Amino acid sequence: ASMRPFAQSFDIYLTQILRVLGENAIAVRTKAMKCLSEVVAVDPSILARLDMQRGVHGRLMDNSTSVREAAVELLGRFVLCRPQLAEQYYDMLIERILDTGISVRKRVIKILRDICIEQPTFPKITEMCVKMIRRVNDEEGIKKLVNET
DNA sequence: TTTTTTTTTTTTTTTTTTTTTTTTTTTTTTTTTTTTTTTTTTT
Repeated sequence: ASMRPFAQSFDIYLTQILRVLGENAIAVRTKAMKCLSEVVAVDPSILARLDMQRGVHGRLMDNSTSVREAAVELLGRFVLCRPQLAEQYYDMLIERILDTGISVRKRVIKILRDICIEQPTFPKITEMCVKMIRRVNDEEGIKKLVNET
């Protein structure tokens, strides 16, 4: 089988999915992001190819809250999985608290809570606590989440 | 009869897409007015 022209298809598949990410329908881009996130969380040493990098950055800055929360969910699961090597994505993550949705804020707060529980002695604990306390008055559901956390 | 994990069902939250609905002039109609037009009365 490893001689046959099927085992060397996975590469192709990624490329195909990444052609999709620039398109003009929201649901399709959301699903592309979720499927890519699942792929990434299976084989965590795939956030290396430069095209995937530029893809997830672009979609992190995208103009619709659905794909934004999808992208931040990918990045958060990747950070939680690999304990170290996250000091490079923390800045682009913690930029996203101020993101004018209610999805993205809740997702970033959940990811931050799991960080602050799982691997203490991380350097940026104080700033994380300051920002989460800062958002205590922002909304209602978010308020409940921060209060119980 | 009453407790527990696993599974099953409900329900709850939050976005995106469609849907009735309010408004915003524009035009039409109809009744009110009033000015002119028409019609006897009288000094």
